Amino acid sequence: GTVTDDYLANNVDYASGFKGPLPMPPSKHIAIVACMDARLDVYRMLGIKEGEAHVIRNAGCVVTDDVIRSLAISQRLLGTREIILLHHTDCGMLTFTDDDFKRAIQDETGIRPTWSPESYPDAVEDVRQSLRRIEVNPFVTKHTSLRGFVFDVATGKLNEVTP
Amino acid sequence: GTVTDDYLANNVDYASGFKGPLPMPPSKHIAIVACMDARLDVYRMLGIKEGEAHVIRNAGCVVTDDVIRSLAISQRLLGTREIILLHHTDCGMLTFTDDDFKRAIQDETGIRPTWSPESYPDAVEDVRQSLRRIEVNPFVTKHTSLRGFVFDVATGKLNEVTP
Ligand SMILES: [Cl-]
Ligand SMILES: [Mg+2]
Ligand SMILES: [Mg+2]
Ligand SMILES: [Zn+2]
Ligand SMILES: [Zn+2]
Repeated sequence: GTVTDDYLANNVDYASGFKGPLPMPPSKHIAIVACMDARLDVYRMLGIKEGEAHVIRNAGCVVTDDVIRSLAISQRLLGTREIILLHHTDCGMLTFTDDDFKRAIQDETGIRPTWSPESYPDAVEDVRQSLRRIEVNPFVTKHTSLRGFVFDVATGKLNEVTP
Repeated sequence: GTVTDDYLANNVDYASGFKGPLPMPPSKHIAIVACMDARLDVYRMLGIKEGEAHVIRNAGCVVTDDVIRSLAISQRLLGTREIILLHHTDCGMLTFTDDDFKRAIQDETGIRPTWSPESYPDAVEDVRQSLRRIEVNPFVTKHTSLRGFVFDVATGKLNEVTP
């Protein structure tokens, strides 16, 4: 028995009380960019219901090109117009540097990844940096609201960052 | 006000009942790669609790280099050893093609994106292609289980896909 097996069993119960289908476009025309961190239940954190919001998550809530791609699709094809960025306290990206992470992988595998690990030293600062990445990008321009926050993993509160 | 405003007010209530902080490493040592699709509440779909699992989401649940990066970090730094891949029915990626998407963006903005939109015609087949991407990648090699599923947006049920 794996965790996957357990989660599939959970899904049978989820399915038993499921109502659907809902429409594809987010009913609230909003996209959340968040971290993959195990301590972030994005839906409960923001009181989101099914069908309302796109949720995009990766290591460190980094505005990579994959995030730009997902946001471009979200706005242009599926009509979203708000963006929430969520970093958080005690994030894994503050605990290593890119050069160290790459060197370690190179030692084990013989090669260095071409991608940047995208670590950063300070979360508040990187929210500003991430907001700027979105502002400067010519493909994510349909939003009427772009706001960035740091989630406190000890209190559950969101604290806004000024760009 | 905006939806962001409403969602922030929702967080006040969330924060009132919060219990933390929890440890950084996923307590169930698992990573989920899923779609940003608004109809997918991944936590509830799999009966996930706070602190258990990394959840990564983009447009179309595509295994891009950002997903590879996030899995590499998840495994190497934070000890996850299982992967669940999660496509779904009525996916937005089935509704367009890459070339036409980029053509539209270029007509409107004067610029063509560097990134591939990464659309695909067949969700089940792309699960297989996604599993294959992970299996051949030299930077994500630690998992003891890698499984892919198609979430039915009409029933809430997961259907496993086999290579
Ligand atoms: Cl989520
Ligand atoms: Mg912009
Ligand atoms: Mg591999
Ligand atoms: Zn994090
Ligand atoms: Zn989708």
